[PDB]
Formats: sequence, structure tokens, C-alpha cells
Amino acid sequence: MTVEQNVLQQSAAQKHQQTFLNQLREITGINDTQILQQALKDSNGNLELAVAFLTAKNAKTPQQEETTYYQTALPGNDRYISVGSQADTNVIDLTGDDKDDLQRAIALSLAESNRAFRETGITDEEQAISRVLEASIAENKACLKR
Repeated sequence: MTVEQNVLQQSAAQKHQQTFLNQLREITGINDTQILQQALKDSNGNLELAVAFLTAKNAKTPQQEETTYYQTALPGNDRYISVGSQADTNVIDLTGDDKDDLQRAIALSLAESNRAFRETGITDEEQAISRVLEASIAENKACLKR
């Protein structure tokens, strides 16, 4: 797939800096192309030195075996900030169980009645109008010239 070859064309003198520098990426497992050539100018042809200028601390060998050089083969990212954590709203009530409304239906009527009534009820009006007619003599005995 990624054959480390193809077709070489001269460039022998350059083959030196290539290998030496290439190495720097191998021993210390460094991945900086700029800091490397820099480690060379200071090493003056010294490997463990150019290496030292890069790690200048510790260093092993089985760390990261030159596997690739593109998408860092990133075999995983990591948990970011955190979850969303939405609102846990789910209480209240859509209906609110309000059956007292009808209690208003009848109630309201209880009004149209206590307002349509006449406090009386016995309807003594009949006995009245009557006693009146007679007052003037309701009917008539000896009709007039009319």
C-alpha cells in the first residue's frame, strides 16, 4: 500500500541529512520537521545530541513505532466538555382536574331563577285583580244607555 519506495534519483549527499534527520524522528520518536533540522545544526552531525536537544530528558524505543504520518491515526478523541443536560420539566398538569366548572353551570342558573322569581310564589295577584273588578262592580246590573 504505502511502499516506502518507488524510484530514487541521485541525491546522495542529501541522502545523508535525510537519514540522520529521519533517524531523529525514529529514536526520540519526534514528529517535528522544523525542530529536527534545528537539532542537527546544534548537533553538528551528532545523533544522540540532536535527540537530546529534542527530548533533552528521557527516551526509550518501543514508544511509538513509526506506523504512519497523516491523520495521526488518532484511534480515539476523548470526552469533551460534558453532556447537554436538558430541562427535566414534566410536572404541572395539562388538565388540572377542574370539574368544578359544571358546578358553575347549575349555580349560574340558580341565579337566573333567584332573579326571575318574584319572592312571592303564591300568585296572590289573581285574588287582587278580582277584588278590584268588583270594586267598580266588576260586571254590571242595570246597563246604561251604552
